[PDB]
Amino acid sequence: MMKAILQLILEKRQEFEKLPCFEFVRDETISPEERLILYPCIAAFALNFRDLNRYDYRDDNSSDYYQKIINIHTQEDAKHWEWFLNDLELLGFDKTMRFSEALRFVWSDDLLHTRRLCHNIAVLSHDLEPVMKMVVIEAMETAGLVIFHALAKPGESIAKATRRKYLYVADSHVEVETGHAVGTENIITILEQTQLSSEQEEKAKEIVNKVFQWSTNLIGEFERYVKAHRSEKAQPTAA
Amino acid sequence: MMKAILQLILEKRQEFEKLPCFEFVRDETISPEERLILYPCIAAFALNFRDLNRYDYRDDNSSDYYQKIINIHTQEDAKHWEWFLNDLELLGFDKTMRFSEALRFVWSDDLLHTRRLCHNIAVLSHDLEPVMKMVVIEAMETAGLVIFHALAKPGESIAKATRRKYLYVADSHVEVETENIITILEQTQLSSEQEEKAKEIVNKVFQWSTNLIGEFERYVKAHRSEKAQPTAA
Ligand SMILES: N[C@@H](Cc1c[nH]c2c(Br)cc(Br)cc12)C(=O)O
Ligand SMILES: N[C@@H](Cc1c[nH]c2c(Br)cc(Br)cc12)C(=O)O
Ligand SMILES: [Fe+3]
Ligand SMILES: [Fe+3]
Ligand SMILES: [Fe+3]
Repeated sequence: MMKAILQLILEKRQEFEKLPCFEFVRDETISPEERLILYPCIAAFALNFRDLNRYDYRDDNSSDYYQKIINIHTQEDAKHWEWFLNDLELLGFDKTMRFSEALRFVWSDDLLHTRRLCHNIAVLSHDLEPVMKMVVIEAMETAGLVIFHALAKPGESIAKATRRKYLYVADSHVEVETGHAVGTENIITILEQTQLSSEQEEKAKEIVNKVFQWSTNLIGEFERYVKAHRSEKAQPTAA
Repeated sequence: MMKAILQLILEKRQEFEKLPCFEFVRDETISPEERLILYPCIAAFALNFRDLNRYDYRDDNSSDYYQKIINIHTQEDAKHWEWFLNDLELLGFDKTMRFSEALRFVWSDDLLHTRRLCHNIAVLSHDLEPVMKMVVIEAMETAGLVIFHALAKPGESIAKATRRKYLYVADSHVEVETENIITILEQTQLSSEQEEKAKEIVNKVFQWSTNLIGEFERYVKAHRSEKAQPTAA
């Protein structure tokens, strides 16, 4: 039942939206610089997410049409890592450090789940047919939209106050994620018309469970990082 | 029993040993500082190799005996990333930079195969039985031993000249690499399907290692002046 899979995604989304980290990020009584304290944590993810789209999801030598739809989808998501680096500099988090200090930060044990999220997604997606890969992408995009709907609230506050163009923790990022390329069909529209077998349904349920459990593990690391570095607020500069 | 697989590993090793990068690293007529120009490239691998042993290979919740032998083997290999960071500082490569520059370096397109080698190994090993995981580990350890037999030649030269204790590009690292996995493979009978999969494993591991070494060669050519800068005691 693909109707049950897409509703399972909504059920997982509704539970995921209630995590304490998002209540903190959406709280406008706290300065947006303190709500974006978790921003450096995304460095263990953002470029690994670029590689996930470049090299794991994508298969340019494929003739299958559903794979080509996945390929078109990766072309958009593989651009967002430069947006992350754009806002990293604007937030005053692109700090100078020793090369090994940058390595120890990315591979910190406190960012374990953040760093291996795309890795675990790639392992889960490797032996899947294209329509089952779409379930992974749809669940992953659903969790990501919950995150960036929240992060865009302090990001757009800093962007208007400092008069700087933010690209990652911004509404334009959310709107691009919500939409899709002109001329291509929606992955969700393809899923709504797809009939799954009993074996596919069991694998699809496992996919949704794992994607949101791993996203929840990541968000837990964001919370603990904010608690452990509560003074390391963002330091943007006005234009 | 599995003699063809262990011989295939030996054939791939002998072919792998002849790559031009290793001839460059073993040439003592070139200063060891110039032969270790490729050392920063390992930043895209060494810590990913730590995670590979910690989280992909290792399975502490397993009762299988072959998996426990893998778990013990990962406890040694998961320590070597700190050795890499040690020799990184000694060689004068632990330089100061912006956070994004370090990110752009690791995820450089010129280090693609270096960066995703452990990732591709993990993807290959995930659905394998423990004895088949051992085939992956054995081929990977054989290629790594060819790498560090070579790098230890200029590394020990700098270690002797500067009287500093190197840990990664050093003989002590090679000696640790050299309950055995190899003994289990010799006593294991594979099915026809298992043997065919083991051939695929060996081909992929050494092909991916060859791509990594190819990136090391192009990096040395592109940064021929950025020789190591170690200091004497
Ligand atoms: N829109 C995100 C993609 C994304 C998708 N899912 C995500 C999760 Br779960 C956590 C984080 Br942090 C990021 C994502 C990006 O462009 O990097
Ligand atoms: N002895 C290496 C492990 C290793 C095993 N295989 C390797 C290959 Br192929 C390339 C490189 Br660079 C390193 C390895 C280490 O501890 O980092
Ligand atoms: Fe995005
Ligand atoms: Fe090692
Ligand atoms: Fe080893």
